[PDB]
Formats: sequence, C-alpha cells, structure tokens
Amino acid sequence: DPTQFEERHLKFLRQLGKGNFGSVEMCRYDPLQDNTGEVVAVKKLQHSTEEHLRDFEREIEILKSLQHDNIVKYKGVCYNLKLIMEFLPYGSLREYLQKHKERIDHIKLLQYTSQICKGMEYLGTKRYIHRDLATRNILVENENRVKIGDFGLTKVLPQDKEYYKVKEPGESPIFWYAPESLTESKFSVASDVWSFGVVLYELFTYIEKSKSPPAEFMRMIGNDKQGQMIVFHLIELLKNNGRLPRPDGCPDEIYMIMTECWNNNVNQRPSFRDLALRVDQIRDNMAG
Ligand SMILES: N#CCC(=O)N1CCC[C@@H](n2cnc3cnc4[nH]ccc4c32)C1
Repeated sequence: DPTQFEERHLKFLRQLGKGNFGSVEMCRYDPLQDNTGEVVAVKKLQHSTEEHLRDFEREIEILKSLQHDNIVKYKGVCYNLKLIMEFLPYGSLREYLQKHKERIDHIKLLQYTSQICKGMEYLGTKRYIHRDLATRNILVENENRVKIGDFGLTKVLPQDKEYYKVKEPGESPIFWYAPESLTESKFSVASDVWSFGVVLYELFTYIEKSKSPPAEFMRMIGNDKQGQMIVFHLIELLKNNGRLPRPDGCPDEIYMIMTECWNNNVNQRPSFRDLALRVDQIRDNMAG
C-alpha cells in the first residue's frame, strides 16, 4: 500500500553512501515529470543476492515499524527492491561535523548525543539491536536535530534471550565493537551502549582523522599488525583495559561517560535512559 513509488519516476541525482551490500542515492521522485517532485533517499542492494534480499526485506520492515523524531522516516518501497526514505539535506553527522567543526560547540554535541540516546532507547523498546552505531550512520536533519539513519545490520532479539549471536561474511566495524561481540559474536542493548561510547568519542574528536578509532587502536596494537591477528590483538588490548584516549578538549565528566560505556562487564554499562539523563544534566549545567 505504501504509496508504492514507480521506478520510471525516480530520477538519479547522485550517490549518498555505500555499505555493506547496500547503497543510498539521492533521487527526485517526479511522477508528473514536470520537475516538481520531492527529493528522496533511495536505498538498494549493490549486488542483489537472494540472501541479501531477505535481509533487506527485514531491514525495510524494521524501519517501517519505527516512528520517532530521531529515526529517519520511511516513505515506501519501489519494486529490484528499493527502500524510499526522507532525504536529510545536511547528510551524515560524520561529514557535517568534519566540515562545520568551528561552528559546532560542546553544548551542541551534547544535544546531538541526547537525541541519539533517545532514538536508541526507542529501538531497545522494540527489542531491536542496531549493531552499527557510528557517526557515518547518523543523519543531520537540521542544526538542532539528528536521526539514526541506517538499519542495515539491525536485528530483533529472540523472545527468550537478551542477546543475538550472529557472524557475518566479509568485513565488520571491529573498532566500534564490544569485546563480547568480537569474542563471542554477541550483540545486545549493552553492546549498542559500548558502540554509543565510541560514537561519543568520535563526536568529541570532531572526526579528526589521526584520532579515529581505527587509527588509535591500530597505534596501540602496533601496525606491524597483520590483519587476521588484528582482531586477536584488539581483543587482548580491551581485555587489559586498553581504551581510546580522552579527545582533546573533552571534559572529564564526558570522558567518564565514554569510559563507563566501555565496561568489559556487559551488565555494568549504563542504560540509554540513564545516558540521556546524564547528558541532559551536563547540558543544563553547562548553561551557566
Ligand atoms: N548502504 C548504505 C549506507 C549509506 O548509503 N549511507 C549511510 C546512512 C546515511 C546515508 N545518507 C547520506 N546522506 C543522506 C541523506 N539522507 C538520507 N536519508 C536516508 C539515508 C540518507 C543519507 C548514507
């Protein structure tokens, strides 16, 4: 029923991103062919396996079930299955921050952080595990609002368990992964909290390249480090309390929140509700 979009009326404008077996394009949906249609974002499989099709169908059903100010809006589907979403004109929070860092102060990062926590808490409410929290997957709707913007790796918890075990082919964002995701392939609300700690780290480094999680972890492990052993060495590092450093300029109270997200003890990480509470309290206090 979703105002199904006809493919012939979708006009390609440019690519927005890639995965991951996915890609997102900016298109103009122009059914009257008079150049008055709205611009939308279109996600499609970059190589349409039938297994990837199944995952994509599931991704679509997930986004469709989500309605929240901080979750990118589902608009419909076009079928060659394509997912149609609203286009957020500021693009990803990653690129936004890279290009506007002199305009975006700490209070503003905490506003975004708070919105990300609210979005994630809403997911947890549906027993959805995001599994890929990272600033390149957060979108900027306007200067005052961000949204979680991709759900390609999102899973629903089994009914009887608080974690979902999954091992995917090819490449993982290991430098955002909780220890138990690396060692046991276990993903849970708590591993999303671990990765949220890494998102907060990213925000406060202002996406400085030499400071990215991969660069810092690689540097702590040693870049004689030869790729298969990398995960093994990363595991050992985390187990011995190796951690991303406090970013330049970051207050101790904000770093403390990161470090608490990065607890090896899965059950000792903060909830997203407590995170929002704490972040909002630091905001109110930075007011004056
Ligand atoms: N496949 C895939 C990932 C991808 O292409 N991304 C990551 C998630 C955000 C994507 N993106 C980049 N700029 C965007 C603007 N609006 C968007 N609406 C939905 C997605 C979306 C936008 C890019």
